[PDB]
Amino acid sequence: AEFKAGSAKKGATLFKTRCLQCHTVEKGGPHKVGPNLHGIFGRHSGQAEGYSYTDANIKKNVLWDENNMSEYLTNPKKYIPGTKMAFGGLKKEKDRNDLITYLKKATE
Ligand code: HEC
Repeated sequence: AEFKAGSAKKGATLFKTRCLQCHTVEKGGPHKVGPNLHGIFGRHSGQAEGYSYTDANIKKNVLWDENNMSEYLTNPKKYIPGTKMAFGGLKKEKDRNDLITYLKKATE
């Protein structure tokens, strides 16, 4: 919850190895198990058009920014209990800073 800009090149590799299994970043991109993440920053949770969220994700109603995204990705089910995101998180703050630096641009 204290994000500092990092390495987008590392962040992209992190996205492929840790996220791309369940997510896409491009505009008009397909949903997988998880939603497409285009426009995720500056948007309240649960609002990927065409995806069906849990009540936990919708009720959380979090306005995604770099800080709360970092806290979320540390341990998703702690931040949003009841969510179906079967993913334990990124514990290393440096990974989260890199990943989020990539996401902010990749979903822009
Ligand atoms: C499955 C194997 C997943 C992996 C690996 C990651 N994510 Fe995920 N994510 C997944 C699901 C099924 C969902 C929906 C959860 C629900 O309650 O409906 C999500 C959700 C997110 C969100 C929230 C989207 C929104 O509120 O609009 C974000 C921001 C997100 N996921 C990001 C994310 C990142 C950055 C990941 C790796 C670094 C990642 N997810 C992995 C399924 C899976």
